[PDB]
Amino acid sequence: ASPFRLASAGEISEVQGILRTAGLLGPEKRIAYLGVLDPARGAGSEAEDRRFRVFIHDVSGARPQEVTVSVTNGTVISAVELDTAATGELPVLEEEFEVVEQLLATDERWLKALAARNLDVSKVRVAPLSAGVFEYAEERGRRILRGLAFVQDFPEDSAWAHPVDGLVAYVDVVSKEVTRVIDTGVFPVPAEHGNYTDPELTGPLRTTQKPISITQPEGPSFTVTGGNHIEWEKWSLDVGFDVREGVVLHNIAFRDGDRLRPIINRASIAEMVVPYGDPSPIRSWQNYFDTGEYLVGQYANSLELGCDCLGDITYLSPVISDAFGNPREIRNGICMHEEDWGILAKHSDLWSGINYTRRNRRMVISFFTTIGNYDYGFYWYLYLDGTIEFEAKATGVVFTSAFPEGGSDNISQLAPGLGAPFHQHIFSARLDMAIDGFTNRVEEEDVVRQTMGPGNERGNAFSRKRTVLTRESEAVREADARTGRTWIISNPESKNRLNEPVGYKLHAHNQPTLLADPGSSIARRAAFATKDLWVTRYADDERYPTGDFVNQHSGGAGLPSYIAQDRDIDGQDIVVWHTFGLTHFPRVEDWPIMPVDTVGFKLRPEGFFDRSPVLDVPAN
Amino acid sequence: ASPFRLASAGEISEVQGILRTAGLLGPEKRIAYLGVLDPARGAGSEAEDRRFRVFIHDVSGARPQEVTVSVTNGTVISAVELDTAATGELPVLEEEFEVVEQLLATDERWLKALAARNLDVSKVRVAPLSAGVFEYAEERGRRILRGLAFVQDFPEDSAWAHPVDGLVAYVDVVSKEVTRVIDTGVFPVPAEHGNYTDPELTGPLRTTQKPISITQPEGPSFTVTGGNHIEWEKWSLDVGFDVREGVVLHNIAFRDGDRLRPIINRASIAEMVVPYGDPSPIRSWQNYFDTGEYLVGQYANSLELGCDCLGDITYLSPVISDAFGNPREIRNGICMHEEDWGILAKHSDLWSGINYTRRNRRMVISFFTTIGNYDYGFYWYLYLDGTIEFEAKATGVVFTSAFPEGGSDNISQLAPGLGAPFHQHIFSARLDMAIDGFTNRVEEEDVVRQTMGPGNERGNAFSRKRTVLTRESEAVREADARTGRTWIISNPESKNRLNEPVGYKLHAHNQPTLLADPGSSIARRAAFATKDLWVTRYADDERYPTGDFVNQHSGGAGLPSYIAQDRDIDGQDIVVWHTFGLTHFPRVEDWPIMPVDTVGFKLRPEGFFDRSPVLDVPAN
Ligand SMILES: [Cu+2]
Ligand SMILES: [Cu+2]
Ligand code: NA
Ligand code: NA
Repeated sequence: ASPFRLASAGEISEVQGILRTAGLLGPEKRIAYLGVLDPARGAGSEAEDRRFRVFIHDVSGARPQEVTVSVTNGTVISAVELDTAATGELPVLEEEFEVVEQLLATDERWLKALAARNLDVSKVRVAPLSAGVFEYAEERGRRILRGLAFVQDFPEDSAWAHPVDGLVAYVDVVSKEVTRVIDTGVFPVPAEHGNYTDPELTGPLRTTQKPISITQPEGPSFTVTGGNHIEWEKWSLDVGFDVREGVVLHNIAFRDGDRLRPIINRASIAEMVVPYGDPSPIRSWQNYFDTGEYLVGQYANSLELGCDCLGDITYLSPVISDAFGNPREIRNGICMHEEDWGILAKHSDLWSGINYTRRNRRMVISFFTTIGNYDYGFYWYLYLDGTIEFEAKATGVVFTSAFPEGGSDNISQLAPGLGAPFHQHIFSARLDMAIDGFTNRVEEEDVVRQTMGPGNERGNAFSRKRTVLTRESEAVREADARTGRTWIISNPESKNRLNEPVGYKLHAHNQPTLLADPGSSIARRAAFATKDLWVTRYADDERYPTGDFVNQHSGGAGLPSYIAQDRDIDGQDIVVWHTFGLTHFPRVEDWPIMPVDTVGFKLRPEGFFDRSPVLDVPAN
Repeated sequence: ASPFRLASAGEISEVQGILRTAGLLGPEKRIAYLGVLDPARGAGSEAEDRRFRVFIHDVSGARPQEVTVSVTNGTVISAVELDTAATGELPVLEEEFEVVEQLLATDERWLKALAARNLDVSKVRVAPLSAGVFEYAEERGRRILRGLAFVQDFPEDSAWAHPVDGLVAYVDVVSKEVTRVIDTGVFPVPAEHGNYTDPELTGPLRTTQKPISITQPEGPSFTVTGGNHIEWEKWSLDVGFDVREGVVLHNIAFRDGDRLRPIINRASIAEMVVPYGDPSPIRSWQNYFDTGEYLVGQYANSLELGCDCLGDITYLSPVISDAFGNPREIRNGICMHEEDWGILAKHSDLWSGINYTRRNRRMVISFFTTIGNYDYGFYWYLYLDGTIEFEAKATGVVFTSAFPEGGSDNISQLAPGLGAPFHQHIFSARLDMAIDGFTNRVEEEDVVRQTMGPGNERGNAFSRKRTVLTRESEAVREADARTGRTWIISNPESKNRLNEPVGYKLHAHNQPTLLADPGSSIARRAAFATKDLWVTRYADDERYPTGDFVNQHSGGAGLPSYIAQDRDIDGQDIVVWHTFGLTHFPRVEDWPIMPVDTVGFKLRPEGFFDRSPVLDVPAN
């Protein structure tokens, strides 16, 4: 009965039927995106209306459409034709990936390039990559993918070990034309293999690891009701899944006594961008918007018990649409479990004689996705003490190139002749805040150093300052690790027992933001990534920091256009957008398969509670 | 047979006997510090010589002595009388703690202050705190403790909830004289209790937590030999314990094929300072050097199975000396165990069809200490992939004060009338490096942004720069989170298969350093804490960043005096000193007992290995 329940196979089949009868899903149509819409603000009228948003592509060249459908009422609510030269192309379709390699295999220019390198075309894999917006006027309004080539010596070979540098092609995947083939010169194809399951490379496997058994004899401490509503250790929330964003957390609240207190209305990773820092023309266009261009949810892995998720695991299997509107289940796509997390609080008091120790635990909600050579884990954590944390885990195989004779300022050497271009992995977390309700404000908190003198005669004092962000035009903020800068989201109308506004403090990792020149195409398309924190006034249609249609979109849709409205954010319904990322200079240890590296952020209560919220945790 | 074995009870009893026969341990003597000396450099002569360093205090006022003893040969090697006005006082003795409260209970000025506040002297606990060096000329060369008062309403009451503000006393603990009693005015004593085991405060305990059982059916994967030598998943090390520093890690090495490769010769937390930022004269002198003044190892907790350390735990019980030279065992003072640590590496490859997942684990070595109201956990982690990490866990009860009418810029309100002064907790890690041997160097690595233009036509390139620190005078470095600054420790004479120097990269958390005015007493005494990174040339006697005798020492002994020698550090035997800390603005949630907060650092391999070192990990 909950409006936040996961989409069912029956709902998706009904959407397909509604579209087909409306004449909107003929044989030339493909669904590029399908997802449920969240309820509107103030939906307390109980009038449930399950609506779905659909992007419909046309493989014959006709204009795509954006369609909203009510499964409740069985009707098309709206259907708008899109001018993609203006508002952006639709996300990349899975079926367009294979088109690139197939089209190149019959192109005379491509074959000539492969012949010069003595490469069998049957052995050449082509990575189909998003195109961006650069200098090529003929690409305006067309669906372009760019392709980079890798050699697979045999069917089980890791092609990433054998990049074919000096060669790139551009493909129109609708007209099925190879627009350009660029060959800047022959590089030797690196010859060493990168097969991390080959005994020749691994050596004999270790026999020294003894098992660790994690069990829950009485089952887990959380409950799952209505398919996706979670209650755990005073936390209450709904776990959503969207094919673009992946796992989305709704209605995060904490049961404090007999009050259910809201904290975050919606939490998601609303964009992620991977920009490459190699100036070679073979790769200087390379930027992945994994969320906005590829849709990370549709490539979620099925997670294996004992291997991907260890312990007493409760799975969700979200349902998505395929390109034809058929429901497709991602079996075991979401892992949920609780984990011991060490000491929570401890004190041995000499005067009282009381020795006290309590243990911490966290609830984990996670999924994993694979996009080409990259694999990303998305982890949300809830802790006993009210802390909320997000962690991204990056692994997979690094994207490779030739390593040039004479070295490079922009590429690392991984093996003889084998390089890995510098790049970043940057995320945007969209946090639709609801600290004790919707009237919230953000303050920036800096440490304040004080000079020795009157009132500070020994020169030991220090303090802090808080600045309220009152309008969107002043709510674009940068990190300052040296001054311990954090941001507090508070409710000025809800006070704790000391008559202070209740709040939560955002702790960032203070990693570098986007490094590209501010005048670059990627800086314009990923403007969100140039600053650590943005605050907007909530609006229904301001969902993504990059806009609705990211693929081949020139710039002018997302956060910079939202904040130009300069809306009041002082005690209002607000959304915090936090940018955070990894800057990756690949090391030898990242090859041939990369150990996990992590980045994230956390929110901790700041006078939200009247005292420690974990005094009622038992002694274990 | 190992020279790095833990001190035995028999060794300590022999030291006691050697001292007594030498006439150095009469009834007026107390041992303030006793510890084993590490072997000298180049001890490959196998000529073992177990030597102990002892600080001997005299309760009659005679000069203390520093004594070195050989238990091997049964002789006093040297014994020097100390001029404490020059070189500093000895660490605080446990038996001097109780002296403060007892002496104040009979002082007419103290009693008058308590009478004005209607406090029963039998209910007043006095926190005995280190004195520092300030304006009081009569303190030069005397052992002073300062006392702050708290009311205990009944024997099991938490006195921290009832600070007696406006009152401080100074005590000479040798002459047994109260030198000064300062009363700046009556503050109400906060009345609410802070008893976190009282059902009135906790409410009914939760019944919702289901057990998590962590077991190892075949036992742990590590082995312990020679009492303290650890082998685990290619790591090899020796776990030492010193009464001042606590757990010390020796001879950290990694078995790469058939080579045992050194990484760190000695790792320890060599100082920690807790400076308070309240300018009130009642507390503006307050700075704890927990390591150097109090000796954190002697207050190590006995750690309880299932509560402090969960899983298949292997304990060490280090032996220390009491004040009279008797051996004292700290039962179950060190926990060692391995922990699952999630996904290590994962890739699902479309082209090869191979799906690959491996799990990570870490080895944990930890101890907990309690100093008054504060409890600190020290955790060392070794990971499969070669990462080394340290984490400090801070909990216990926050130090309190009155909350002034009209508020404070330097104190947080925790409960009606109850305050908590701002403060920091800053650590110094001393890392005697040995990356593939002792010829090491440090480079500072910054991200480099590049401007759009020729050779970077699309404005996407970025790079990095490395600066070698060649002499001590240029090796005092600051963090720069915005430029992604890290430090690489490399061996210029040991190269990987790509002919690059092998190395390890230090990743700091980039938290604020010491906030006090540079002209303050604490900035002079804790100069190490004003900068993030120092590199020195190794020397036997340069053990602590604050010098050997920190208590009441004016300044002029530690890192600033070492680096003035301006020694060559480019490809030499070097020591890295990393400062890192928490800046604590107490929150309501920290009361009445504080949930753990953490800070730390880590080192990751940087071309140390020829490829990923975890390819031989099995599928689980
Ligand atoms: Cu990367
Ligand atoms: Cu603190
Ligand atoms: Na909001
Ligand atoms: Na060294």
